[PDB]
Amino acid sequence: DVNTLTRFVMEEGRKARGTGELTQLLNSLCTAVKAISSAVRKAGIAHLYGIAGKLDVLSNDLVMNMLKSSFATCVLVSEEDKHAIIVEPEKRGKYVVCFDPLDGSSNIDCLVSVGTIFGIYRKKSTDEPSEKDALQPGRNLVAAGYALYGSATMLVLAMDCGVNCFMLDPAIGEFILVDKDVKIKKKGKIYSLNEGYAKDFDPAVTEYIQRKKFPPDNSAPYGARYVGSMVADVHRTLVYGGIFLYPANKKSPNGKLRLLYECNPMAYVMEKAGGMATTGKEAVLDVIPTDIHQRAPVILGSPDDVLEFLKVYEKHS
Amino acid sequence: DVNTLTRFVMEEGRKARGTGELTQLLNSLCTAVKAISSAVRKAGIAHLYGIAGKLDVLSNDLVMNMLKSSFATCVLVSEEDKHAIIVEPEKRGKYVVCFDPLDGSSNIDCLVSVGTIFGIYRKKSTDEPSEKDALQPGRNLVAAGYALYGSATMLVLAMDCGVNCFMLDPAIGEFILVDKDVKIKKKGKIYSLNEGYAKDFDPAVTEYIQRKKFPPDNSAPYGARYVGSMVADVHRTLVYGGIFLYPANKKSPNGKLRLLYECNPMAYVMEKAGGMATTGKEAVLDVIPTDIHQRAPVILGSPDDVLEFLKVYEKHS
Amino acid sequence: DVNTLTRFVMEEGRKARGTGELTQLLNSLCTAVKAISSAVRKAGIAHLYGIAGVKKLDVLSNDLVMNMLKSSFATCVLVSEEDKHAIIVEPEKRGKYVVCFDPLDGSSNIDCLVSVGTIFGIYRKKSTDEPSEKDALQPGRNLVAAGYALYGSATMLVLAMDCGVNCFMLDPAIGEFILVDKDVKIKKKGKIYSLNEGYAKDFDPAVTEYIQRKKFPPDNSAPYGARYVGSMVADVHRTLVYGGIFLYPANKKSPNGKLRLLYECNPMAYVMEKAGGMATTGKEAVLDVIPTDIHQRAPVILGSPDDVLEFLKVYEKHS
Amino acid sequence: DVNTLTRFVMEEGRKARGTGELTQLLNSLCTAVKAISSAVRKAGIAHLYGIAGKLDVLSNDLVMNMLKSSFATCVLVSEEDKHAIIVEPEKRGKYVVCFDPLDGSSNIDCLVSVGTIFGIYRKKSTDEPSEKDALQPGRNLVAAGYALYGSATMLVLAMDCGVNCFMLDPAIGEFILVDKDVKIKKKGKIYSLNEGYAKDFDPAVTEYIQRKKFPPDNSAPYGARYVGSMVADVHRTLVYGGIFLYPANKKSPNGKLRLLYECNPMAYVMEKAGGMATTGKEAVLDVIPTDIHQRAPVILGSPDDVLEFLKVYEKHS
Ligand SMILES: CC(C)Cc1ccc(S(=O)(=O)NC(=O)Nc2ncc(Br)s2)s1
Ligand SMILES: CC(C)Cc1ccc(S(=O)(=O)NC(=O)Nc2ncc(Br)s2)s1
Ligand SMILES: CC(C)Cc1ccc(S(=O)(=O)NC(=O)Nc2ncc(Br)s2)s1
Ligand SMILES: CC(C)Cc1ccc(S(=O)(=O)NC(=O)Nc2ncc(Br)s2)s1
Repeated sequence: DVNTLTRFVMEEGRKARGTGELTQLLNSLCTAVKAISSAVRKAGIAHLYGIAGKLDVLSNDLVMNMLKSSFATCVLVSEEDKHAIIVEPEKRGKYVVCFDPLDGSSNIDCLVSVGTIFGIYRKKSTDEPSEKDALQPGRNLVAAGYALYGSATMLVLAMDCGVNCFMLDPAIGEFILVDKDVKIKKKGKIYSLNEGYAKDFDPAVTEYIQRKKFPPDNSAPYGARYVGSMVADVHRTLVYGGIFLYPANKKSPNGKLRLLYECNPMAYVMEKAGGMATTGKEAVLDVIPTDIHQRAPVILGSPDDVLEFLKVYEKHS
Repeated sequence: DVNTLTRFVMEEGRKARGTGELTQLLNSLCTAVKAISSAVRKAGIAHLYGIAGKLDVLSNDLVMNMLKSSFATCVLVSEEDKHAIIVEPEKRGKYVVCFDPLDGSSNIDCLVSVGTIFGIYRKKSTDEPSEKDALQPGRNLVAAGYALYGSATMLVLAMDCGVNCFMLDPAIGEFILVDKDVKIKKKGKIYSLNEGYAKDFDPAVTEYIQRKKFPPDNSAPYGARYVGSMVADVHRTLVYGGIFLYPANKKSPNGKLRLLYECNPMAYVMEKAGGMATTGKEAVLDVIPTDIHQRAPVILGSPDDVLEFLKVYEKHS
Repeated sequence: DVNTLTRFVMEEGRKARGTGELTQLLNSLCTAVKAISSAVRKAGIAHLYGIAGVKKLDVLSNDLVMNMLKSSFATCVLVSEEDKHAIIVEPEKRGKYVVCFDPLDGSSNIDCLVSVGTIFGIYRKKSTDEPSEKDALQPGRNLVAAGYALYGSATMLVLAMDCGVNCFMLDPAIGEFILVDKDVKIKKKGKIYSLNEGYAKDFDPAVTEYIQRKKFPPDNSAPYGARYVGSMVADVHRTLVYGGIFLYPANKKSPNGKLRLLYECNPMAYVMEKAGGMATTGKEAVLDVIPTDIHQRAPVILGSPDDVLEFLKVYEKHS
Repeated sequence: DVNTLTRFVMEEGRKARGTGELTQLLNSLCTAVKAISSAVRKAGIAHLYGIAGKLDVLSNDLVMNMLKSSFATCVLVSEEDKHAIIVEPEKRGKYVVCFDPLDGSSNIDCLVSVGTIFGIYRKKSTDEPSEKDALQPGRNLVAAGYALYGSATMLVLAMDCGVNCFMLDPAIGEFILVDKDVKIKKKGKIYSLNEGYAKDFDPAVTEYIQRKKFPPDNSAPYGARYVGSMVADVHRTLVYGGIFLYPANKKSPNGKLRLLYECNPMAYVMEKAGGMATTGKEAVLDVIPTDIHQRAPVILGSPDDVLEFLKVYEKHS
């Protein structure tokens, strides 16, 4: 029998005997994603060029407004805003949302894939809502996932019940369930990082890459892929398996990607699909943050691939 | 004034005082591109999953059927067909079209960007149409380009007048002109190739890539990008500058990419934009082919970068 | 703040403390309405004419509505204009609601691109017996929600429940029904009457007089305008938006009318009453007729209350 | 073989050895019609109702701007404009267009069908464009037709070669040919007019309608249909046969519909499909206009029905 995003969430909600507040949140976010998808594919661009005589800003406004108006949220952190946004009292609900409304949009000039990344927490302290409420470790996530605006638009939703993939059918504006309860390959054959920082790599990263190009067990070398847009690179890793790396360099001594709305959501999806995500020193989901725009190094993907890198890391003390 | 692809081609055609066959061909090609785009974005997928109780094949059928019914073609070469297709006599016109209807479609499960690549020639003899009519050197091209089905759908068209970029507005089905007479940066800061196969690199490729990462002076090392879909990587090279390599090695003395409907159309776009495209031994556009599916190595992008690669390449000759 | 159909129905459901079964039903029906809309607007018709080198629209609409309702797990008996007998939902998918619907009303003239629509009425099963066709034989008084989708110049969903009538506009760029008209009410009296005057030779004597009063008013005031699309959902929706009267009455050749009581007359009667209008057969209220056959017919006269009352006065004068 | 509007017009135009100005015109008009359809079906209305925090006017702006920028027109007459619009000198071409950009839009609150009506003339002087260029009789039309925004969107185009019907496929923004060289039924079973104004009827209109309800030859009476949107009522008459009336009476001796951009294009379509269109006294296409906004009565449809009406009309002298 056919299933949609809304219907899947309502049945999981009735199964868990919840109040419906989370369903209202997710229904609002998906409405936002459909408007973002339509703008990213350039519907109406002809009016901007005079047929009748900014995208990361628009995306941020769409997500902010649909979440506020859902009556289900209280604190909102966005890549686009210097401080956390506190929802007004008459619209407050019980959830905290960290999001990147249009990740990769700096290179959208070349029509690279871009995406929306989100992670949802229950507000945990009873204090008055503040920026501190978004500083929970990723272990605390209630739901997280992403929308990828690639050759098609897909919504990946990870919850306690697992990971599920929904394809936007733009003819009816419905997210159709196409892949149920997905799991990542135990081991893949692709590695992904920006090798232009090879001069600054720590010795452990240098060796691990060398093992991928020149395998000691004369097996086939890995192929390399690096789009430069995290949502595209992570989703390929989920669908095909392998490993994705963004380690620290001289320009970025604490790493480059953001912990709250880039690293933690992707780590949650990976673990719910049976994968891994580490900083080298610890699991990403175990890092306790102190600043909402703080950075972290990340190595994630199929479990056999992340484990092999951790052994090389251990060799270099 | 706002401009569309159909309006622009009509103006160039009336300017050159042509008969209109080339305009009919390009109009039919664009109807195919819009139908491919609609299917690539998964319109109507809900009916496939039972709401009421092939993509590379379909792309090929769309381009093939729209070209045959244009009355403007006589020989059609496609990546999908072993032999050249000869249009039935009642529908023959004067142009030869070589095309890849859905390049990158092998990895379409991960929603990577995909594309359609085409190059259009004038039939040169009055003999009866045969496969030989497609064996012209790239220098002979009348028009070439690609459609990128990325975060948005864009059509890039190169002719004698230069390179122009058109954005598909899906709300009305029109290609809107957004970048006129584009030129590539004289020197860039990005190199693009599959470094996972470094074990097999030609020694000149090894040394050249090492100089991008480890500059002998004190300039900044280049960044790395590799989507793995030719249309996406080539379009980024056009927009941002730099270099793209799919070179020859000892295991593949002729490269991997196909000359007729991958290498030549892209070489043509680059040269019309003030860039370069070499095999290492000569310009891609000067190769005279002997087989419709023959392969060729290609190194293309900003001219200062391509010239610097040839200096290292010649050092190892 | 913006509001959508799903968001609006979730709030009324949370407010009334329901289990969610009705919300799943309506959300499933709304998905079916978007797929019908997409097909009615001829998306993909290029493929039927050979661009790369199937079913009738009323069959496909029936298949879409039937399939989404079954898969909602919210229904047990389904009556459709297209099926001779009531459909009894299999046990593993049964819920507590009975739905009577016309999946594509007016579709016989869809060759001229006239407006077409989907009509629906939803009941709660009343007996504890095993579900059967009898469960669909309730009077209109018992309806829980009813409405229609009009596939016109735009696609709109009109939903009537106890809280009133609300109008939602389909935004095809994102596939959402956007709330655009809240708590709608019909004018007390209008300026348009709607019926097929081509069959006047067979008119009841009372229908002849009332129409005569509309064209040639005894107090030489201004005549009414006449409009008749011939598609019930379009004529009834115009009656709601502009006011006036719609007639499909009984005569000597057809003493019971022509329109179907369960899935045409009753749902339109319910919408009208919730918006402050009237709907009669001439002898009794549409919503009070007790049916004996799921495909039985009934005459209908509906619209603005002053207009329907003036008709009843003429009908009674002719005994 | 599949055919589209732009491909069909180019083929007829090359067949006639024309310069391409009319094709550039009709292609530009077809871009405006697709933009009007998109707005009429309410695409993007969510942004109007605040998701991120006029229609007849937009239609006139779309048609005016696409026609001006086509370089194919010099004078434009619109239902929305008091005086003719004169195209500025650098954009002038040789054609005159009379149009109603959104007919029936006064009742768009109830979502009744609406449409666009157009008629195209070659201009008259070689001097300078002026209003007089739009004052030609319907016999002079080069092409005319309408777009119906009903349950689907259809463009009906009549030229010298006949009447052809194109269905807009919104998934690709292309007009598909679906009914070729259409001809009307010789006699129908439906009459169409506003009977609420019967108190004002001409005696012949009264007698003719009486014959439809109470036939003297005891045959079956006709049915009645009246949408109130001329494009919808006229299109039903073409597809099903019958008669459509908006006749003269004492209060409106010249009718209500507009001659230049409502009566003439529909009269042309009817005659090209083998039907008739009269004022009662003469053929609509033979009226010579003196004012761009002058009115005329119209009776059109199947020939046996119009002849039967004229017989009653002639009996009353
Ligand atoms: C954690 C995941 C497996 C999904 C979820 C768990 C809880 C929720 S919820 O708290 O939002 N509850 C509801 O939505 N209840 C409803 N009642 C009627 C309807 Br119709 S849905 S979603
Ligand atoms: C190669 C570039 C300079 C562009 C082109 C050159 C030639 C053509 S063409 O041969 O196709 N000619 C036409 O299209 N003529 C037309 N006449 C009326 C219309 Br309306 S279009 S396009
Ligand atoms: C009074 C009528 C106009 C509206 C209704 C009455 C009953 C229903 S219902 O049975 O469908 N209940 C729910 O849906 N509850 C929900 N819980 C969580 C979510 Br989220 S919605 S709607
Ligand atoms: C009268 C109707 C039956 C159709 C028409 C007749 C003439 C025209 S025309 O003046 O527009 N000529 C062209 O369009 N020529 C072209 N050459 C190349 C291209 Br490609 S189109 S349309």
